Amino acid sequence: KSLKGSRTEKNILTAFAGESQARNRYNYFGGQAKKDGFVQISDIFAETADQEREHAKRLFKFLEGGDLEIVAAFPAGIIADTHANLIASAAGEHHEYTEMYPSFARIAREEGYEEIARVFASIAVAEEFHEKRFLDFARNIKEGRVFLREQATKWRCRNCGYVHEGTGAPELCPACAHPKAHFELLGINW
Ligand SMILES: [Fe+3]
Ligand SMILES: [Fe+3]
Ligand SMILES: [Zn+2]
Repeated sequence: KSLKGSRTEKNILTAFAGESQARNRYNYFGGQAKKDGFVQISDIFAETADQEREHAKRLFKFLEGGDLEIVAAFPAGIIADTHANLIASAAGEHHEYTEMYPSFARIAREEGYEEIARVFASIAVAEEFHEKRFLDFARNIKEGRVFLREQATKWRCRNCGYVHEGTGAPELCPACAHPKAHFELLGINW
């Protein structure tokens, strides 16, 4: 049925507004991460931003036109050091998957919008993993484990693919001469 005049219609626009702002914030944090010398984290912020663009797109497509007023609170700033930005981002994701989306989903089910409710719930799953990544990286920075580990492992240069074996990433990639910032733990998800 039509969304016109329902609380769900307003919730969809509210989520869209928030997701849109999240996309921008994450891209800015991505740029800051690059400046702070964390390439993997920078690319993670950028990817998360792109995924927020997609959450927003799915939501936007449910709407049926017209201007709708909304009342909501949003983060008024700010861009800080990468550790701080990761913490703030995780907090945002936390609110979204623990409070906002579940509430919106329940109301959607209440008003008889099962498909939309399912989408809200599904997006919440994505946000929980978004938070996990942000919290994990924040922890790595705080513990000084971004580029150094207890036991020898494999590190990959994101710039050229060089693989380094050792307890930590090298100061300079021997293959492309780019700085340590480009290294990440070698991952194999296939
Ligand atoms: Fe997210
Ligand atoms: Fe390299
Ligand atoms: Zn999202």
